[PDB]
Amino acid sequence: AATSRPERVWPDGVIPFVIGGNFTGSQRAVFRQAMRHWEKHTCVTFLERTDEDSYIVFTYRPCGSYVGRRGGGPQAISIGKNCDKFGIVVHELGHVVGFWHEHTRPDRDRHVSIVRENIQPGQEYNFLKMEPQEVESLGETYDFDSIMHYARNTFSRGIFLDTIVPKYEKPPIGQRTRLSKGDIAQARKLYKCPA
Ligand SMILES: [Zn+2]
Ligand SMILES: [Zn+2]
Repeated sequence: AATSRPERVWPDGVIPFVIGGNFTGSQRAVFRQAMRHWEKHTCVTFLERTDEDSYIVFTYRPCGSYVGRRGGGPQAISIGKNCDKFGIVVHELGHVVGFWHEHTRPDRDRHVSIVRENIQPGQEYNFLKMEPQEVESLGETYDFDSIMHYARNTFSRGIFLDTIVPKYEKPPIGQRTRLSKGDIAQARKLYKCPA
């Protein structure tokens, strides 16, 4: 679910950043590891902010991110003890780079079923598709292994009640260990990375 909006693509892949206060040294090291992971695989670069008007801020705040470059000022990545692991930060940086959740692709109904009977009442909005004008997938197919893909029981009424079920053979969903091959391939196209 790569944004179609050109102004949301950070210029030349440069993403200035600030790390806020109130983190431990270990937490800060994880933020740097997550940035370096993106930099290893794609042409995105993270730059210690000096005077840039628009930048990301790793912000001590409750868990619960703008997609792409908002512009007009800083944008926060909310980090707490329940959402500070490497793979979670890599996912949040996927939002920063320009990705919505994989299940919100306009073509998602070709790939997953949303099991409405199992969604926690009042949490249905989390499963809305992006409008087709908001996403340009760059010719890359739906990626079950994306770091941006929800797990099978996200916002479910029960641990064993799936809210998202792949439609064909089932691929595991919801990994938060590293960027997938598809994430990388698609980020490279979005940022027009040299190859
Ligand atoms: Zn997310
Ligand atoms: Zn994708």
